[PDB]
Amino acid sequence: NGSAEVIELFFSAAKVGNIEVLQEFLSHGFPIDVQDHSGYTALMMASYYGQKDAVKVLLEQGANRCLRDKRGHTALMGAIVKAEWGIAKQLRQVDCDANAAKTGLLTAEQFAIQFGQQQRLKDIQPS
Repeated sequence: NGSAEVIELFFSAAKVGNIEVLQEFLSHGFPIDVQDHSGYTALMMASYYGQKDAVKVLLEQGANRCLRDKRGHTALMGAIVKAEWGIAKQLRQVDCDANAAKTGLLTAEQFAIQFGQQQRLKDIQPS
């Protein structure tokens, strides 16, 4: 259990692309999938702000890209809604809605429909 305040230290470094602080936090065992008050994860933050290189390292260090904030949103969805389609392509290589039918959980195609970006998400969907 980490307090509300280092979470934002962690999340600030991701928001700014401070990749060196990210790995520093992790290398001393800071939980990479930690979620603040709003259910946000560091990876969500980095995708929102378009910081590619913090997405690459965050995933390489094992960030679970299928966690959901308290509105049911994923890092993939944040990329969609900020038009960050390079990060979107990376995050969509792992399908967070494979078991949707069972879970009933909000899917990234449905979210894309709500915003008109459905064709693009399709285009970056894996083969």
